[PDB]
Amino acid sequence: QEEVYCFCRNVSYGPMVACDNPACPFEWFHYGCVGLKQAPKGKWYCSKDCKEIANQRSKS
Ligand SMILES: [Zn+2]
Ligand SMILES: [Zn+2]
Repeated sequence: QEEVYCFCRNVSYGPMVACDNPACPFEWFHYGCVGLKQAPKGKWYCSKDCKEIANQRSKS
């Protein structure tokens, strides 16, 4: 695909992942955008926040 996902103003070059979090302002982020490889544990949180934001919600 050729668009623009992560807040890095770019799109899916190859290794990608969606904000596997209920909140997460978006559902598509690049590894160059964030920080990881092959999306650790299979599921990765769109951003260091996309993870924390999920912790702030759902069961406290
Ligand atoms: Zn997110
Ligand atoms: Zn980004």
